Amino acid sequence: FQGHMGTFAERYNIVCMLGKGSFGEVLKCKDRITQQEYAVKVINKASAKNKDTSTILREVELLKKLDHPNIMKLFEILEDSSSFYIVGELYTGGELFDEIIKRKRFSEHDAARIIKQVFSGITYMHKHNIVHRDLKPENILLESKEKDCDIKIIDFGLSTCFQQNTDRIGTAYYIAPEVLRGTYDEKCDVWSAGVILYILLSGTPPFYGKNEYDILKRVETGKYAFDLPQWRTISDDAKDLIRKMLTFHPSLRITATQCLEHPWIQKYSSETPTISDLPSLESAMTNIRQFQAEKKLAQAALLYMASKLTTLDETKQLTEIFRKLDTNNDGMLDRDELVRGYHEFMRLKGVDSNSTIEDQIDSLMPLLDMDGSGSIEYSEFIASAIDRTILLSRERMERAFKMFDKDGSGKISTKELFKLFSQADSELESIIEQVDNNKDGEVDFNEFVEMLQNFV
Ligand SMILES: CS(=O)(=O)c1cccc(Nc2ncc3cc(-c4ccc(Cl)cc4Cl)c(=O)n(CCO)c3n2)c1
Ligand SMILES: [Ca+2]
Ligand SMILES: [Ca+2]
Ligand SMILES: [Ca+2]
Ligand SMILES: [Cl-]
Ligand SMILES: [Mg+2]
Repeated sequence: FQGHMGTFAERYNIVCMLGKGSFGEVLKCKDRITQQEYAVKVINKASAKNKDTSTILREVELLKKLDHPNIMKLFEILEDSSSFYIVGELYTGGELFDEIIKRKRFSEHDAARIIKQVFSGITYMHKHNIVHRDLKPENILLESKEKDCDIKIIDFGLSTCFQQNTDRIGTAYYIAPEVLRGTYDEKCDVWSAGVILYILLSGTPPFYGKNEYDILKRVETGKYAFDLPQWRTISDDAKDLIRKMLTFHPSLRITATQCLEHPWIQKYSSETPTISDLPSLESAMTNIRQFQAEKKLAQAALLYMASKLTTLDETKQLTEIFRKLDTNNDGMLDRDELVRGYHEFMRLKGVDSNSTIEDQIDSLMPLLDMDGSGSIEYSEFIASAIDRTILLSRERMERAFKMFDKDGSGKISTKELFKLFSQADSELESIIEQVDNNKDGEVDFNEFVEMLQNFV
């Protein structure tokens, strides 16, 4: 039956080639059922593999678990006899490098918006023991052509698994001196972010040169200056941050967390909700109450399809709200950020906050935090703040069904567990017997749809 199913070719349809990037070619594919468009990375196995396939799929699964508004999202890892297909989210805003050429320089307010996002993502990777090792504006992408949309760190984590064959001069600006000597610790990323921040505020690399040689000579010494005329107008806080990031010795260099919490970042990045946000903000809270009222099985099903099958355009309204609720700018919503946001929501309507808000969130946190990470990441937030009618469109339920049905036509009780277990991690077969009108014992597509609509 599967003899002619293609795994990757079964689900996706290649549309065009975007480019050729180090490890492999990068294509724009399109889901055949849902019509959503993604970016896939095709990497020839025989030519690129340093390790075995079991080890590779282990690393890429770890990457599929990274949920941060400023880190690339990988949906799945397919495979055929010749290549690995790494399906990920498509970003259409271009490289930050192009944004630097257009604007040529950034006010401290704008540069703090961009760099705050690079710090939050880099902090997330480091906590998950991931080092970019090649952080530069060419590997940061704006998610859209909207004005102040998020940036996205891409192209990382593949070094241990694959081999790269290759604009090398561009990379020389951002390497740390210890890389010239063979070290690639977490601190090398902080350095790169510091060179980026220097470039945002002046338009000149701190270690400059027309060729690869001269640049590397200035990097080795680690000497830079604020001598350009345009630095006379730039604040002392900014310079103190750049100096801390470009400390020669990694042991004395500050961390990504220290970059994010630096005062300069707090001064120019205090985004907060306004009266205009009230419509979308109230829709999120109402759907979050409906979330906790639903059962554990229903909540896990909504999280599976909110994290595996949605796209950012559908959640553009909720992306802005999530950003405004993220006071510490670490990319996640802790308990305190939910209570304060729910309180401001009251003050903007004109209602007194005085079941209390604090005791509501206390009960709501275990339900939304289905991974137990201590905070609500973006996927869990949209799973609860989104209109369920959106999540359960027909085309999106078709894909869900085919994901679990190995073989054809029928979903076993065992095969069905994959949906709920992937999210909640907590054996109720009641919904199975209720969803099976034909007494078949397995759930075809129409019984599958009826089951999901009850969860709404
Ligand atoms: C090429 S392009 O023509 O410049 C061009 C035009 C217009 C848009 C894009 N967008 C884009 N969106 C997502 C991605 C994801 C990856 C990627 C890397 C490593 C792993 Cl493990 C998984 C993934 Cl999915 C990627 O490599 N690239 C290519 C570099 O940008 C990606 N590009 C690109
Ligand atoms: Ca460059
Ligand atoms: Ca937070
Ligand atoms: Ca969580
Ligand atoms: Cl100095
Ligand atoms: Mg049946």
